[PDB]
Amino acid sequence: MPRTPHLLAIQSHVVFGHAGNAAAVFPMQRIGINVWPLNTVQFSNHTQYGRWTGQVLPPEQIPALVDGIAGIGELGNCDAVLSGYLGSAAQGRAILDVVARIKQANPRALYLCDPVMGHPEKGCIVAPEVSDFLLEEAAAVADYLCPNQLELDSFCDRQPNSLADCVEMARSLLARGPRAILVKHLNYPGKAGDTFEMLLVAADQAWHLQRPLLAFPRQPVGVGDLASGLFLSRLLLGDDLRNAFEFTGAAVHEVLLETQACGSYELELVRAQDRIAHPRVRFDAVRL
Amino acid sequence: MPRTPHLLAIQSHVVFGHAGNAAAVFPMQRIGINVWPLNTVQFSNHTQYGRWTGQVLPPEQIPALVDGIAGIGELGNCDAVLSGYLGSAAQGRAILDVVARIKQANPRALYLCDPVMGHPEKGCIVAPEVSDFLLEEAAAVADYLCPNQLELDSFCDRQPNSLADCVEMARSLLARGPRAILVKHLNYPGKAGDTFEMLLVAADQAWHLQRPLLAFPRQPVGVGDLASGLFLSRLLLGDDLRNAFEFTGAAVHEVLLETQACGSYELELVRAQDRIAHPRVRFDAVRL
Ligand SMILES: [Mg+2]
Ligand SMILES: [Mg+2]
Repeated sequence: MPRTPHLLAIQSHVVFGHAGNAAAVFPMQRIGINVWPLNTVQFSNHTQYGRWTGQVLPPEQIPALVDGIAGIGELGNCDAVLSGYLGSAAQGRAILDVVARIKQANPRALYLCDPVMGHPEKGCIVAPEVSDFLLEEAAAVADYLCPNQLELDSFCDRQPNSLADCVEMARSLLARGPRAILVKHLNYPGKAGDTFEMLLVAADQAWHLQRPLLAFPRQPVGVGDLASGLFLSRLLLGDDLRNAFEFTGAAVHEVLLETQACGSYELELVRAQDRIAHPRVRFDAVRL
Repeated sequence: MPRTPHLLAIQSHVVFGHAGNAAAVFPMQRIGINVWPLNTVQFSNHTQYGRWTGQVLPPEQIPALVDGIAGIGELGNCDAVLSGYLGSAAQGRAILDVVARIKQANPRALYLCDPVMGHPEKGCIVAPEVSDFLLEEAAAVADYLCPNQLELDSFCDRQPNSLADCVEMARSLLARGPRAILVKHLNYPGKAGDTFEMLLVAADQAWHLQRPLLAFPRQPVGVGDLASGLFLSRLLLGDDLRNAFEFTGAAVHEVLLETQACGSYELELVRAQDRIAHPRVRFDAVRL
Protein backbone atom coordinates (compact mmCIF):
# COMPACT_ATOMS: atom_id res chain seq x y z
CA MET A 1 0.00 0.00 0.00
CA PRO A 2 1.41 3.44 -1.12
CA ARG A 3 2.27 6.40 1.16
CA THR A 4 -0.62 8.27 2.77
CA PRO A 5 -1.03 11.77 1.31
CA HIS A 6 -0.98 14.87 3.56
CA LEU A 7 -3.37 17.79 3.15
CA LEU A 8 -3.55 21.10 4.97
CA ALA A 9 -7.17 22.16 5.37
CA ILE A 10 -7.63 25.82 6.26
CA GLN A 11 -11.28 26.51 7.05
CA SER A 12 -13.89 27.13 9.77
CA HIS A 13 -14.50 24.78 12.67
CA VAL A 14 -17.80 24.24 14.48
CA VAL A 15 -18.05 22.37 17.78
CA PHE A 16 -21.50 20.94 17.10
CA GLY A 17 -22.50 19.95 13.57
CA HIS A 18 -20.68 20.18 10.23
CA ALA A 19 -19.38 23.10 8.21
CA GLY A 20 -15.92 23.97 6.82
CA ASN A 21 -13.29 21.64 8.39
CA ALA A 22 -16.05 20.04 10.48
CA ALA A 23 -17.71 18.99 7.19
CA ALA A 24 -14.52 17.96 5.34
CA VAL A 25 -11.80 16.65 7.71
CA PHE A 26 -13.40 13.40 8.91
CA PRO A 27 -14.54 12.30 5.35
CA MET A 28 -11.05 12.93 3.90
CA GLN A 29 -9.34 11.00 6.74
CA ARG A 30 -11.91 8.19 6.27
CA ILE A 31 -10.85 7.66 2.61
CA GLY A 32 -7.12 7.64 3.46
CA ILE A 33 -5.81 11.25 3.78
CA ASN A 34 -3.66 12.55 6.69
CA VAL A 35 -5.46 15.90 7.19
CA TRP A 36 -3.73 18.84 8.95
CA PRO A 37 -6.73 20.85 10.19
CA LEU A 38 -5.97 24.57 10.56
CA ASN A 39 -9.15 26.04 12.01
CA THR A 40 -9.69 29.68 11.02
CA VAL A 41 -12.48 30.05 13.58
CA GLN A 42 -14.12 27.98 16.28
CA PHE A 43 -17.89 28.55 16.58
CA SER A 44 -20.46 26.64 18.66
CA ASN A 45 -22.38 25.71 15.46
CA HIS A 46 -22.68 26.93 11.83
CA THR A 47 -24.14 30.36 11.02
CA GLN A 48 -27.27 29.14 9.18
CA TYR A 49 -28.98 28.51 12.56
CA GLY A 50 -29.13 32.36 12.80
CA ARG A 51 -27.36 32.14 16.18
CA TRP A 52 -23.86 30.98 17.23
CA THR A 53 -21.06 31.73 19.69
CA GLY A 54 -17.29 31.98 19.20
CA GLN A 55 -14.25 34.08 18.29
CA VAL A 56 -12.47 34.35 14.94
CA LEU A 57 -8.67 33.65 14.70
CA PRO A 58 -6.88 36.94 13.72
CA PRO A 59 -5.55 36.27 10.17
CA GLU A 60 -1.86 36.44 11.23
CA GLN A 61 -2.38 33.26 13.32
CA ILE A 62 -2.61 31.33 9.99
CA PRO A 63 0.99 31.84 8.75
CA ALA A 64 2.21 31.60 12.43
CA LEU A 65 0.80 28.04 12.71
CA VAL A 66 2.40 27.06 9.37
CA ASP A 67 5.65 28.62 10.59
CA GLY A 68 5.48 26.20 13.56
CA ILE A 69 5.16 23.20 11.17
CA ALA A 70 8.13 24.54 9.13
CA GLY A 71 10.02 24.74 12.47
CA ILE A 72 9.78 20.98 12.96
CA GLY A 73 10.83 20.37 9.31
CA GLU A 74 7.51 18.87 8.13
CA LEU A 75 6.25 21.39 5.57
CA GLY A 76 7.77 19.46 2.61
CA ASN A 77 5.43 16.53 3.42
CA CYS A 78 2.34 18.61 2.60
CA ASP A 79 0.77 17.46 -0.72
CA ALA A 80 -2.13 19.93 -0.86
CA VAL A 81 -3.72 23.05 0.60
CA LEU A 82 -7.49 23.38 0.75
CA SER A 83 -9.42 26.62 1.51
CA GLY A 84 -13.14 27.48 1.52
CA TYR A 85 -15.16 30.33 3.02
CA LEU A 86 -13.15 33.47 3.83
CA GLY A 87 -14.23 36.07 6.40
CA SER A 88 -11.92 38.77 4.90
CA ALA A 89 -9.41 39.53 2.12
CA ALA A 90 -6.74 39.69 4.90
CA GLN A 91 -7.53 36.03 5.75
CA GLY A 92 -7.39 35.19 2.03
CA ARG A 93 -3.93 36.78 1.73
CA ALA A 94 -2.63 34.85 4.75
CA ILE A 95 -3.81 31.61 3.02
CA LEU A 96 -2.05 32.53 -0.26
CA ASP A 97 1.18 33.28 1.68
CA VAL A 98 0.94 29.80 3.20
CA VAL A 99 0.27 28.28 -0.27
CA ALA A 100 3.43 29.98 -1.64
CA ARG A 101 5.50 28.82 1.35
CA ILE A 102 4.31 25.21 0.94
CA LYS A 103 4.96 25.28 -2.83
CA GLN A 104 8.48 26.44 -2.09
CA ALA A 105 8.96 23.41 0.25
CA ASN A 106 7.11 21.01 -2.12
CA PRO A 107 6.80 22.12 -5.78
CA ARG A 108 4.26 19.30 -6.43
CA ALA A 109 1.76 20.56 -3.81
CA LEU A 110 -1.74 21.40 -5.09
CA TYR A 111 -3.91 24.31 -4.04
CA LEU A 112 -7.66 23.88 -4.26
CA CYS A 113 -9.77 26.98 -3.70
CA ASP A 114 -13.49 26.62 -2.96
CA PRO A 115 -14.62 30.24 -3.48
CA VAL A 116 -17.64 31.02 -1.29
CA MET A 117 -19.59 34.20 -1.96
CA GLY A 118 -22.93 33.07 -0.44
CA HIS A 119 -25.52 30.25 -0.58
CA PRO A 120 -28.67 29.70 -2.71
CA GLU A 121 -30.96 30.35 0.35
CA LYS A 122 -29.89 34.04 0.45
CA GLY A 123 -27.67 35.69 -2.23
CA CYS A 124 -24.23 37.29 -2.24
CA ILE A 125 -23.28 37.77 1.45
CA VAL A 126 -19.56 38.59 1.06
CA ALA A 127 -17.92 42.09 0.85
CA PRO A 128 -16.70 43.27 -2.65
CA GLU A 129 -13.08 42.98 -1.38
CA VAL A 130 -13.63 39.25 -0.71
CA SER A 131 -15.24 38.49 -4.08
CA ASP A 132 -12.54 40.65 -5.80
CA PHE A 133 -9.71 38.88 -3.89
CA LEU A 134 -11.14 35.47 -4.92
CA LEU A 135 -11.07 36.34 -8.64
CA GLU A 136 -7.96 38.52 -8.85
CA GLU A 137 -5.68 36.71 -6.36
CA ALA A 138 -6.82 33.20 -5.32
CA ALA A 139 -7.86 32.13 -8.87
CA ALA A 140 -4.41 33.23 -10.10
CA VAL A 141 -2.65 30.65 -7.85
CA ALA A 142 -5.26 27.89 -7.42
CA ASP A 143 -4.59 24.56 -9.12
CA TYR A 144 -8.32 23.74 -8.82
CA LEU A 145 -11.11 26.30 -8.46
CA CYS A 146 -14.47 24.99 -7.26
CA PRO A 147 -17.26 27.58 -7.57
CA ASN A 148 -20.98 27.06 -7.19
CA GLN A 149 -23.12 28.64 -9.94
CA LEU A 150 -23.39 31.90 -7.91
CA GLU A 151 -19.58 32.31 -7.91
CA LEU A 152 -19.34 31.17 -11.55
CA ASP A 153 -21.87 33.87 -12.56
CA SER A 154 -20.05 36.54 -10.47
CA PHE A 155 -16.56 35.58 -11.74
CA CYS A 156 -17.72 35.71 -15.39
CA ASP A 157 -20.14 38.68 -14.99
CA ARG A 158 -22.53 36.56 -17.09
CA GLN A 159 -25.85 34.76 -16.57
CA PRO A 160 -26.24 31.41 -18.48
CA ASN A 161 -28.90 30.76 -21.11
CA SER A 162 -28.27 27.02 -21.08
CA LEU A 163 -25.94 24.27 -19.86
CA ALA A 164 -23.68 25.13 -22.86
CA ASP A 165 -23.13 28.65 -21.48
CA CYS A 166 -22.10 27.21 -18.05
CA VAL A 167 -19.51 25.06 -19.88
CA GLU A 168 -18.12 28.14 -21.70
CA MET A 169 -18.12 30.09 -18.42
CA ALA A 170 -16.04 27.40 -16.68
CA ARG A 171 -13.71 27.17 -19.71
CA SER A 172 -13.15 30.94 -19.65
CA LEU A 173 -11.87 30.66 -16.04
CA LEU A 174 -9.00 28.37 -17.16
CA ALA A 175 -7.24 31.36 -18.74
CA ARG A 176 -6.68 32.56 -15.16
CA GLY A 177 -4.32 29.65 -14.28
CA PRO A 178 -6.26 26.69 -12.74
CA ARG A 179 -5.81 23.30 -14.31
CA ALA A 180 -9.49 22.49 -13.74
CA ILE A 181 -12.76 24.21 -12.81
CA LEU A 182 -15.23 22.14 -10.77
CA VAL A 183 -18.72 23.73 -10.80
CA LYS A 184 -19.99 21.88 -7.69
CA HIS A 185 -23.61 23.07 -8.10
CA LEU A 186 -25.18 24.05 -11.48
CA ASN A 187 -28.19 26.27 -12.00
CA TYR A 188 -29.25 27.40 -15.50
CA PRO A 189 -32.66 28.06 -17.24
CA GLY A 190 -34.20 24.72 -18.30
CA LYS A 191 -32.27 22.52 -15.78
CA ALA A 192 -34.66 19.78 -14.58
CA GLY A 193 -36.06 20.78 -11.16
CA ASP A 194 -35.40 17.40 -9.48
CA THR A 195 -31.71 17.07 -10.44
CA PHE A 196 -28.42 17.99 -8.77
CA GLU A 197 -25.81 18.76 -11.45
CA MET A 198 -22.06 19.33 -11.52
CA LEU A 199 -19.49 20.23 -14.18
CA LEU A 200 -15.76 19.61 -14.40
CA VAL A 201 -13.85 21.53 -17.11
CA ALA A 202 -10.18 21.27 -18.09
CA ALA A 203 -8.48 22.38 -21.37
CA ASP A 204 -8.40 18.66 -22.16
CA GLN A 205 -11.97 17.62 -21.36
CA ALA A 206 -15.41 18.53 -20.01
CA TRP A 207 -17.66 16.33 -17.85
CA HIS A 208 -21.29 16.60 -16.73
CA LEU A 209 -22.59 14.72 -13.68
CA GLN A 210 -26.25 14.40 -12.86
CA ARG A 211 -27.94 12.84 -9.76
CA PRO A 212 -31.40 13.07 -8.12
CA LEU A 213 -32.01 16.19 -5.99
CA LEU A 214 -33.05 15.10 -2.52
CA ALA A 215 -35.88 16.84 -0.66
CA PHE A 216 -35.07 18.48 2.73
CA PRO A 217 -37.16 20.96 4.83
CA ARG A 218 -33.86 22.82 5.50
CA GLN A 219 -30.82 22.75 3.13
CA PRO A 220 -27.99 20.97 4.91
CA VAL A 221 -24.79 22.99 5.36
CA GLY A 222 -21.29 21.92 4.29
CA VAL A 223 -22.14 19.91 1.14
CA GLY A 224 -19.75 22.15 -0.87
CA ASP A 225 -16.98 21.68 1.75
CA LEU A 226 -17.54 17.92 1.62
CA ALA A 227 -17.43 17.82 -2.20
CA SER A 228 -14.27 20.00 -2.46
CA GLY A 229 -12.30 17.97 0.07
CA LEU A 230 -13.33 14.58 -1.36
CA PHE A 231 -12.51 15.74 -4.90
CA LEU A 232 -9.03 16.92 -3.91
CA SER A 233 -8.44 13.76 -1.79
CA ARG A 234 -9.28 11.50 -4.75
CA LEU A 235 -6.73 13.37 -6.90
CA LEU A 236 -4.08 12.94 -4.20
CA LEU A 237 -4.94 9.21 -4.14
CA GLY A 238 -4.13 8.94 -7.86
CA ASP A 239 -7.58 9.15 -9.53
CA ASP A 240 -7.78 10.85 -12.92
CA LEU A 241 -10.12 13.90 -13.28
CA ARG A 242 -13.25 11.92 -14.32
CA ASN A 243 -12.90 9.27 -11.57
CA ALA A 244 -12.32 11.89 -8.79
CA PHE A 245 -15.40 13.71 -10.12
CA GLU A 246 -17.61 10.58 -10.16
CA PHE A 247 -16.40 9.40 -6.71
CA THR A 248 -17.21 12.81 -5.21
CA GLY A 249 -20.71 12.84 -6.74
CA ALA A 250 -21.40 9.29 -5.49
CA ALA A 251 -20.02 9.83 -1.93
CA VAL A 252 -21.86 13.17 -1.40
CA HIS A 253 -25.14 11.48 -2.47
CA GLU A 254 -24.62 8.71 0.16
CA VAL A 255 -24.15 11.30 2.93
CA LEU A 256 -27.29 13.16 1.77
CA LEU A 257 -29.32 9.90 1.52
CA GLU A 258 -28.33 9.04 5.13
CA THR A 259 -28.97 12.65 6.26
CA GLN A 260 -32.43 12.57 4.64
CA ALA A 261 -33.32 9.08 5.98
CA CYS A 262 -32.47 10.30 9.54
CA GLY A 263 -34.63 13.48 9.22
CA SER A 264 -31.49 15.50 10.17
CA TYR A 265 -30.44 19.06 9.43
CA GLU A 266 -26.76 18.27 10.11
CA LEU A 267 -24.86 15.96 7.71
CA GLU A 268 -24.80 12.33 8.95
CA LEU A 269 -21.08 11.92 8.28
CA VAL A 270 -20.31 9.30 10.97
CA ARG A 271 -23.43 7.20 10.22
CA ALA A 272 -22.73 7.25 6.45
CA GLN A 273 -18.95 6.68 6.67
CA ASP A 274 -18.75 3.20 5.09
CA ARG A 275 -20.61 4.61 2.07
CA ILE A 276 -18.28 7.61 1.92
CA ALA A 277 -15.36 5.14 1.68
CA HIS A 278 -17.17 2.83 -0.79
CA PRO A 279 -20.30 4.38 -2.39
CA ARG A 280 -22.88 1.78 -3.50
CA VAL A 281 -24.19 3.75 -6.46
CA ARG A 282 -21.94 5.34 -9.08
CA PHE A 283 -23.33 8.05 -11.35
CA ASP A 284 -21.40 8.18 -14.62
CA ALA A 285 -20.05 11.49 -15.90
CA VAL A 286 -20.93 12.31 -19.54
CA ARG A 287 -18.38 13.99 -21.82
CA LEU A 288 -19.45 17.33 -23.37
CA MET B 1 -28.75 -0.04 13.52
CA PRO B 2 -29.14 1.95 16.82
CA ARG B 3 -28.74 5.74 17.25
CA THR B 4 -25.23 7.18 16.96
CA PRO B 5 -23.94 8.43 20.32
CA HIS B 6 -22.73 12.04 20.76
CA LEU B 7 -19.62 12.98 22.72
CA LEU B 8 -18.19 16.37 23.59
CA ALA B 9 -14.40 16.22 23.55
CA ILE B 10 -12.71 19.14 25.30
CA GLN B 11 -8.96 18.98 24.73
CA SER B 12 -5.97 20.41 22.83
CA HIS B 13 -5.76 20.58 19.05
CA VAL B 14 -2.59 20.41 16.96
CA VAL B 15 -2.53 21.28 13.26
CA PHE B 16 0.19 18.78 12.36
CA GLY B 17 0.38 15.44 14.15
CA HIS B 18 -1.68 13.92 16.97
CA ALA B 19 -2.25 14.94 20.58
CA GLY B 20 -5.41 15.67 22.61
CA ASN B 21 -8.41 15.97 20.23
CA ALA B 22 -6.05 15.44 17.29
CA ALA B 23 -5.23 12.02 18.77
CA ALA B 24 -8.79 11.07 19.84
CA VAL B 25 -11.47 12.63 17.57
CA PHE B 26 -10.83 10.75 14.31
CA PRO B 27 -10.54 7.27 16.03
CA MET B 28 -13.81 7.81 17.95
CA GLN B 29 -15.67 8.95 14.80
CA ARG B 30 -14.19 5.94 12.93
CA ILE B 31 -15.81 3.47 15.38
CA GLY B 32 -19.23 5.19 15.22
CA ILE B 33 -19.29 8.24 17.56
CA ASN B 34 -20.54 11.74 16.59
CA VAL B 35 -17.74 13.76 18.24
CA TRP B 36 -18.22 17.46 19.14
CA PRO B 37 -14.62 18.71 19.21
CA LEU B 38 -14.12 21.70 21.52
CA ASN B 39 -10.48 22.66 21.05
CA THR B 40 -8.96 24.28 24.16
CA VAL B 41 -5.89 25.37 22.18
CA GLN B 42 -4.66 25.28 18.62
CA PHE B 43 -0.90 24.68 18.30
CA SER B 44 1.18 23.99 15.18
CA ASN B 45 2.30 20.62 16.65
CA HIS B 46 2.51 18.91 20.08
CA THR B 47 4.85 20.22 22.79
CA GLN B 48 7.19 17.18 22.94
CA TYR B 49 9.03 18.49 19.82
CA GLY B 50 10.40 21.19 22.21
CA ARG B 51 9.09 23.86 19.81
CA TRP B 52 5.56 24.88 18.71
CA THR B 53 3.48 27.92 17.76
CA GLY B 54 -0.06 28.94 18.76
CA GLN B 55 -2.38 30.68 21.21
CA VAL B 56 -4.40 29.17 24.07
CA LEU B 57 -8.22 29.73 24.25
CA PRO B 58 -9.00 31.85 27.40
CA PRO B 59 -10.90 29.43 29.71
CA GLU B 60 -14.19 31.41 29.51
CA GLN B 61 -14.44 30.51 25.79
CA ILE B 62 -15.24 26.92 26.90
CA PRO B 63 -18.63 27.55 28.60
CA ALA B 64 -19.39 30.24 25.90
CA LEU B 65 -19.14 27.59 23.13
CA VAL B 66 -21.37 25.19 25.11
CA ASP B 67 -23.80 28.07 25.68
CA GLY B 68 -24.01 28.38 21.87
CA ILE B 69 -24.95 24.67 21.56
CA ALA B 70 -27.59 25.13 24.32
CA GLY B 71 -28.88 28.09 22.25
CA ILE B 72 -29.77 25.82 19.34
CA GLY B 73 -31.41 23.28 21.73
CA GLU B 74 -28.90 20.45 21.17
CA LEU B 75 -27.24 20.03 24.57
CA GLY B 76 -29.65 17.23 25.63
CA ASN B 77 -28.27 15.06 22.79
CA CYS B 78 -24.81 14.95 24.39
CA ASP B 79 -24.10 11.46 25.85
CA ALA B 80 -20.62 12.11 27.25
CA VAL B 81 -17.97 14.70 28.07
CA LEU B 82 -14.29 13.84 27.70
CA SER B 83 -11.37 15.92 29.09
CA GLY B 84 -7.59 15.35 29.19
CA TYR B 85 -4.61 17.64 29.75
CA LEU B 86 -5.42 20.92 31.52
CA GLY B 87 -3.27 24.06 31.25
CA SER B 88 -4.79 25.59 34.45
CA ALA B 89 -7.26 25.02 37.29
CA ALA B 90 -9.38 27.83 35.70
CA GLN B 91 -9.67 25.69 32.53
CA GLY B 92 -10.53 22.67 34.70
CA ARG B 93 -13.33 24.62 36.43
CA ALA B 94 -14.78 25.75 33.09
CA ILE B 95 -14.90 22.05 32.03
CA LEU B 96 -16.68 21.02 35.27
CA ASP B 97 -19.24 23.84 34.76
CA VAL B 98 -19.91 22.44 31.29
CA VAL B 99 -20.19 18.88 32.72
CA ALA B 100 -22.80 20.09 35.26
CA ARG B 101 -24.75 21.96 32.55
CA ILE B 102 -24.80 18.89 30.28
CA LYS B 103 -25.87 16.61 33.16
CA GLN B 104 -28.73 18.99 33.84
CA ALA B 105 -29.83 18.67 30.16
CA ASN B 106 -29.14 14.89 30.05
CA PRO B 107 -28.96 13.08 33.43
CA ARG B 108 -27.53 9.96 31.70
CA ALA B 109 -24.46 11.78 30.31
CA LEU B 110 -21.05 10.39 31.37
CA TYR B 111 -17.97 12.38 32.28
CA LEU B 112 -14.60 10.76 31.69
CA CYS B 113 -11.58 12.56 33.09
CA ASP B 114 -8.10 11.65 31.85
CA PRO B 115 -5.96 13.39 34.51
CA VAL B 116 -2.60 14.43 33.06
CA MET B 117 0.15 15.51 35.43
CA GLY B 118 3.13 14.73 33.14
CA HIS B 119 4.66 11.93 31.03
CA PRO B 120 7.19 9.14 31.82
CA GLU B 121 9.94 10.92 29.74
CA LYS B 122 10.09 13.80 32.26
CA GLY B 123 8.19 13.81 35.61
CA CYS B 124 5.45 15.96 37.12
CA ILE B 125 5.16 19.04 34.87
CA VAL B 126 1.87 20.50 36.17
CA ALA B 127 1.39 23.23 38.88
CA PRO B 128 0.17 22.05 42.38
CA GLU B 129 -3.17 23.85 41.72
CA VAL B 130 -3.73 21.62 38.65
CA SER B 131 -2.87 18.34 40.40
CA ASP B 132 -4.96 19.48 43.45
CA PHE B 133 -7.93 20.46 41.22
CA LEU B 134 -7.79 17.03 39.51
CA LEU B 135 -8.05 15.13 42.82
CA GLU B 136 -10.32 17.44 44.82
CA GLU B 137 -12.72 18.60 42.07
CA ALA B 138 -12.61 16.58 38.82
CA ALA B 139 -12.41 13.15 40.57
CA ALA B 140 -15.47 14.15 42.63
CA VAL B 141 -17.66 14.47 39.48
CA ALA B 142 -16.00 12.09 36.98
CA ASP B 143 -17.89 8.92 36.08
CA TYR B 144 -14.60 7.41 34.85
CA LEU B 145 -11.12 8.49 35.95
CA CYS B 146 -8.22 7.36 33.77
CA PRO B 147 -4.82 8.03 35.39
CA ASN B 148 -1.43 6.77 34.29
CA GLN B 149 0.73 5.32 37.09
CA LEU B 150 2.26 8.79 37.76
CA GLU B 151 -1.20 10.26 38.51
CA LEU B 152 -2.24 7.13 40.44
CA ASP B 153 0.85 7.47 42.67
CA SER B 154 0.24 11.23 43.16
CA PHE B 155 -3.50 10.83 43.89
CA CYS B 156 -2.83 8.10 46.49
CA ASP B 157 0.42 9.61 47.89
CA ARG B 158 1.75 6.03 47.71
CA GLN B 159 4.38 4.13 45.70
CA PRO B 160 3.47 0.48 44.80
CA ASN B 161 5.43 -2.55 45.95
CA SER B 162 3.68 -4.86 43.50
CA LEU B 163 0.78 -5.15 41.06
CA ALA B 164 -1.46 -5.88 44.12
CA ASP B 165 -0.71 -2.42 45.53
CA CYS B 166 -1.70 -0.76 42.19
CA VAL B 167 -5.04 -2.63 42.41
CA GLU B 168 -5.61 -1.34 45.98
CA MET B 169 -4.58 2.17 44.89
CA ALA B 170 -7.17 2.18 42.07
CA ARG B 171 -9.81 0.72 44.43
CA SER B 172 -9.15 3.47 46.98
CA LEU B 173 -10.00 6.11 44.32
CA LEU B 174 -13.56 4.71 43.96
CA ALA B 175 -14.47 6.21 47.34
CA ARG B 176 -14.18 9.60 45.60
CA GLY B 177 -17.20 8.97 43.30
CA PRO B 178 -16.10 7.41 39.94
CA ARG B 179 -17.79 4.20 38.88
CA ALA B 180 -14.50 2.90 37.45
CA ILE B 181 -10.77 3.66 37.51
CA LEU B 182 -8.84 2.86 34.32
CA VAL B 183 -5.06 2.82 34.98
CA LYS B 184 -4.05 3.26 31.30
CA HIS B 185 -0.33 2.65 31.95
CA LEU B 186 1.04 0.55 34.87
CA ASN B 187 4.50 0.76 36.37
CA TYR B 188 5.41 -1.16 39.55
CA PRO B 189 8.62 -2.95 40.84
CA GLY B 190 8.88 -6.39 39.18
CA LYS B 191 6.70 -5.58 36.11
CA ALA B 192 8.24 -7.37 33.09
CA GLY B 193 10.30 -4.83 31.09
CA ASP B 194 8.83 -5.77 27.67
CA THR B 195 5.14 -5.48 28.62
CA PHE B 196 2.53 -2.71 28.43
CA GLU B 197 -0.02 -3.18 31.23
CA MET B 198 -3.38 -1.67 32.13
CA LEU B 199 -5.85 -2.04 35.01
CA LEU B 200 -9.58 -1.44 35.22
CA VAL B 201 -11.12 -1.38 38.73
CA ALA B 202 -14.78 -1.05 39.73
CA ALA B 203 -16.45 -1.98 43.09
CA ASP B 204 -17.78 -4.99 41.18
CA GLN B 205 -14.65 -6.26 39.44
CA ALA B 206 -10.96 -5.82 38.64
CA TRP B 207 -9.26 -6.55 35.30
CA HIS B 208 -5.61 -6.76 34.20
CA LEU B 209 -4.60 -6.38 30.55
CA GLN B 210 -1.14 -7.20 29.29
CA ARG B 211 0.34 -6.69 25.75
CA PRO B 212 3.88 -6.52 24.28
CA LEU B 213 5.70 -3.18 24.74
CA LEU B 214 6.77 -1.92 21.34
CA ALA B 215 10.22 -0.38 20.79
CA PHE B 216 10.39 3.25 19.52
CA PRO B 217 13.40 5.67 19.38
CA ARG B 218 10.96 8.40 20.55
CA GLN B 219 7.78 7.71 22.62
CA PRO B 220 4.77 8.60 20.48
CA VAL B 221 2.45 11.26 21.91
CA GLY B 222 -1.32 10.92 22.41
CA VAL B 223 -1.53 7.18 23.26
CA GLY B 224 -3.34 8.09 26.53
CA ASP B 225 -5.77 10.40 24.65
CA LEU B 226 -6.43 7.61 22.15
CA ALA B 227 -7.04 5.02 24.89
CA SER B 228 -9.37 7.29 26.94
CA GLY B 229 -11.54 8.24 23.98
CA LEU B 230 -11.81 4.68 22.62
CA PHE B 231 -12.66 3.34 26.09
CA LEU B 232 -15.45 5.89 26.59
CA SER B 233 -16.72 5.36 23.00
CA ARG B 234 -17.01 1.60 23.54
CA LEU B 235 -19.10 2.22 26.69
CA LEU B 236 -21.39 4.57 24.75
CA LEU B 237 -21.74 1.83 22.10
CA GLY B 238 -23.05 -0.59 24.74
CA ASP B 239 -19.95 -2.65 25.67
CA ASP B 240 -19.65 -3.85 29.26
CA LEU B 241 -16.54 -2.77 31.28
CA ARG B 242 -14.34 -5.77 30.32
CA ASN B 243 -15.15 -5.60 26.57
CA ALA B 244 -14.54 -1.80 26.37
CA PHE B 245 -11.24 -2.43 28.18
CA GLU B 246 -10.13 -5.25 25.83
CA PHE B 247 -11.21 -3.35 22.67
CA THR B 248 -9.19 -0.30 23.76
CA GLY B 249 -6.08 -2.41 24.46
CA ALA B 250 -6.38 -4.17 21.08
CA ALA B 251 -7.06 -0.99 19.01
CA VAL B 252 -4.22 1.04 20.63
CA HIS B 253 -1.80 -1.84 19.87
CA GLU B 254 -2.83 -1.78 16.15
CA VAL B 255 -2.11 1.97 15.93
CA LEU B 256 1.28 1.46 17.63
CA LEU B 257 2.14 -1.54 15.37
CA GLU B 258 1.40 0.62 12.28
CA THR B 259 3.27 3.60 13.79
CA GLN B 260 6.29 1.38 14.49
CA ALA B 261 6.21 -0.35 11.05
CA CYS B 262 6.24 3.13 9.38
CA GLY B 263 9.22 4.37 11.47
CA SER B 264 7.02 7.35 12.53
CA TYR B 265 7.06 9.58 15.59
CA GLU B 266 3.42 10.65 15.02
CA LEU B 267 0.62 8.09 15.47
CA GLU B 268 -0.42 6.50 12.13
CA LEU B 269 -4.13 6.93 12.81
CA VAL B 270 -5.34 7.21 9.18
CA ARG B 271 -3.16 4.32 7.94
CA ALA B 272 -4.28 2.05 10.82
CA GLN B 273 -7.98 3.00 10.74
CA ASP B 274 -9.45 -0.34 9.59
CA ARG B 275 -7.64 -2.00 12.51
CA ILE B 276 -8.92 0.65 14.92
CA ALA B 277 -12.47 -0.26 13.81
CA HIS B 278 -11.80 -4.04 13.84
CA PRO B 279 -8.57 -5.05 15.66
CA ARG B 280 -7.09 -8.35 14.40
CA VAL B 281 -5.62 -9.42 17.72
CA ARG B 282 -7.57 -9.41 20.98
CA PHE B 283 -5.69 -9.54 24.29
CA ASP B 284 -7.87 -11.04 27.00
CA ALA B 285 -8.27 -9.25 30.33
CA VAL B 286 -7.64 -11.42 33.43
CA ARG B 287 -9.81 -11.02 36.55
CA LEU B 288 -7.95 -10.15 39.78
MG1 LIG C 1 -19.04 26.14 1.65
MG1 LIG D 1 -2.44 12.69 27.46
